[PDB]
Amino acid sequence: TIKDVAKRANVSTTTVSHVINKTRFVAEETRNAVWAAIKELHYSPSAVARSLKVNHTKSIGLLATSSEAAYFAEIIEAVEKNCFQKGYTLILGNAWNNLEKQRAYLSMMAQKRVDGLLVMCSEYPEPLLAMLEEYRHIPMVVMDWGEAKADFTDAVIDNAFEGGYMAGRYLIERGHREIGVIPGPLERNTGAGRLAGFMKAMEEAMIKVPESWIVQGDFEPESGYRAMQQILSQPHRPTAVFCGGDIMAMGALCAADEMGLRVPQDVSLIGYDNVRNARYFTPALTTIHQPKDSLGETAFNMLLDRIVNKREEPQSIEVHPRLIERRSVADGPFRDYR
Amino acid sequence: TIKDVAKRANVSTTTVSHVINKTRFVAEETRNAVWAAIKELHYSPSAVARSLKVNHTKSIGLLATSSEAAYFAEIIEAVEKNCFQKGYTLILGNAWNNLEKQRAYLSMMAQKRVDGLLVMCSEYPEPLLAMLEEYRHIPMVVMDWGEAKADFTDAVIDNAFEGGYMAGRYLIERGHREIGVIPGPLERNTGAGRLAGFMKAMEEAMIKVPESWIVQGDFEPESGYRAMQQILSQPHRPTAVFCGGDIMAMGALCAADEMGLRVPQDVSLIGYDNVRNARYFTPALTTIHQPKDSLGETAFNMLLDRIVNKREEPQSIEVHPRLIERRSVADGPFRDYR
DNA sequence: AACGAAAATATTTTCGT
DNA sequence: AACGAAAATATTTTCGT
Ligand code: HPA
Ligand code: HPA
Repeated sequence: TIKDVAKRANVSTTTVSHVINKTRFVAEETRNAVWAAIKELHYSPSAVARSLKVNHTKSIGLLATSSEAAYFAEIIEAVEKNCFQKGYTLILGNAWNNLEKQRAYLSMMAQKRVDGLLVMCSEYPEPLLAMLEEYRHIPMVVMDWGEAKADFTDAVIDNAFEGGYMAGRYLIERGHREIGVIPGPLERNTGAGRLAGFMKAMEEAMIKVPESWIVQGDFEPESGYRAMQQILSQPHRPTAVFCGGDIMAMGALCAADEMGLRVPQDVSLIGYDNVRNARYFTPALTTIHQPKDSLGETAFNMLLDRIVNKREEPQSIEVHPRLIERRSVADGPFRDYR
Repeated sequence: TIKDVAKRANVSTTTVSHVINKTRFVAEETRNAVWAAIKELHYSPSAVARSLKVNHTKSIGLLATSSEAAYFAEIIEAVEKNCFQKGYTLILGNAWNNLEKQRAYLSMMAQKRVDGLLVMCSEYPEPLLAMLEEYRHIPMVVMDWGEAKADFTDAVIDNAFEGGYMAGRYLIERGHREIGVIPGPLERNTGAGRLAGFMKAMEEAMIKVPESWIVQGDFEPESGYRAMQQILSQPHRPTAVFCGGDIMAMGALCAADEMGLRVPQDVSLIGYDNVRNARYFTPALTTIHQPKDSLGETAFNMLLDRIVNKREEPQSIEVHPRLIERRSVADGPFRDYR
């Protein structure tokens, strides 16, 4: 069809291309004629044909876990922006932590020739780290690891440990000592890593967390609902609680309220993520903020680099969580004593 | 590179293709040899080259508004599923209700030759309905209209009017008569249309809604926060409130609580959407449920049809909202009197 | 019976003059 | 000075025998 435009403008295709891409000088009239034909015929250059020759689709892929979760959704939407303001088109794929699903997507992606790969899989078993190496060619960056798990990728690091620690400290400094904790999957950095940062602070404070007080969650509100229930559904209960993620916390709040508890008069609760609608939780949620836009942009920007400037060496950039004081934490029994 | 595989297997490319696509019979050994070469070379067929010839990218596009909003996020994630379980790859693009942005995406999409187009733009000014016609060729379906706004598309209809009406009725039947309402943008079906369904029920009940009691929102929690504030920040206040969407409602709840109000002992609140985490709102949110998966799948399924079975005529399928009774609405002053 | 030669798909870019 | 001819990119598919 570039033919059809060309013969209607009475010029070569080679010319038609040139005016379209401003790849070289074309006479005014000539350039106008082409436009005219271009308009009449109603022409839309084939991006596929072109990519075939230029060798790049100007389109990147997202091998994600899930897209509904607040945490996720925000990151992605940020990524989309960056892609768009820089020409890239975005292919989104959710693996659901399912190997086959991830193997399939990884393939469709390579075949559809994505220019780069944005990886957010949550849990990375060896089998997965393997598949990834098989694609060490297509440039990529994992955005959800605690450290550099490999050498064939660029990685961005959230410092979820120094966050957990920050969370613990606050509680401590608020006068708390009987603290419980509902963490997210341990096979996750955002789970196991935040937890540990937490426990460190606990140890330096000589605080012990009774195991009847640590309840695993899956980051979904329902899980936090059941964890809170268990923690308070017992003889001795803590005076404060550290929740792995905001959306689980929102589920902790519910149960608390459902059992006549008052947060934070009865129980203080601190979460982690700082989701967009956190402030509108009842009460406004005190939590640890994860820079999600900066995560998105910073990842997209690493990929581009490697992409354009053909970099080959691994790169890892750190990002930092920070505390956000809202209205869900109350002073503790030992506050005055410090 | 299909060449490289072929000459290593000592067979034509034509053969290499055939075994790959099982497009025709190949001898066992021959088929195995090809596989072998295929494996050694580490070959990934070029989906672009192929699409060039077959004329279809086996990939559809989402011209969305935003992707973070709960309402949206859910629909999309549902769409992704359908795409994936049927071979399609998903290109997501958020227009942000920005014409240029929408014009740009619409183009990149046509150029990148999407096989079909899923449209969710929220507000459709004439200028936009126009651009859309310019692409009446590429098969598409709008999923967010109240009726069939045009003839060059398939449409799925939510019946947001019969929902608003349902919402009103409940309140009425609960013993309420002093009701306020924070609706979503009127330029939206989910805004203007739910509102009207509401007001109808109000009229048949001879209830008048004092204008100091109707406050527009933008579907974002913050807006609901300010609307509730205004409604209750006044002399005479209603005994119940109908909120256009759940996430705004969650913002209504906050303010209510912030002003010492008790939902629903003080104010009953009913929303619309039935988002995944609605039940974990404090209190568990009574709302009108919008079948979002069914929306996604049903749209994807219309598109496919038109796609494969080369249909040309418009099609419109209706979907139905339904009431979900939770714990945010209390009996009203006139309950006993009916 | 099982396979190949070559045309085709819609572009870009190299040398031309 | 301003433009074109033709090779190339990585596949599928038509007739062959
Ligand atoms: O895996 C996760 N899911 C949801 N929210 C989260 N916040 C941190 N990690 C996660
Ligand atoms: O446009 C919308 N945005 C967010 N939530 C919604 N629920 C219905 N319509 C909308």
